[PDB]
Amino acid sequence: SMEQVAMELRLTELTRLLRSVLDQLQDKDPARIFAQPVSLKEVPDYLDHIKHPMDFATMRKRLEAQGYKNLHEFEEDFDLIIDNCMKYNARDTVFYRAAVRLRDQGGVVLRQARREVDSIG
Repeated sequence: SMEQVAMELRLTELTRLLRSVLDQLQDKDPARIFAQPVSLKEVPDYLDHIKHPMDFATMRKRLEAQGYKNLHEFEEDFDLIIDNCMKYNARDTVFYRAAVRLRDQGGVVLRQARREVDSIG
């Protein structure tokens, strides 16, 4: 149908906007602490601590499959990255500190993304 196509164009454009958002968020992690999944070879107990792991490469896979329906779903995944880190690592670690800084810097990006998603529809 013509409607299904229109819908698919919207999703494609949302995917386009979310790709730019993801790139901006990932620039706020210059140490690449959150670039890849926590290695289960190197942290073998990780899933005993963290039930829903997340990282930027995994979000990018979902993104490119057009697997985010709305900004809320994308933000859920970004919040998992931060929140998982802040639980597994202690306050006095470079990891925790990196997550705080990513959260703080990311807020600005996400604030305008929400306005753009609402605005453009």
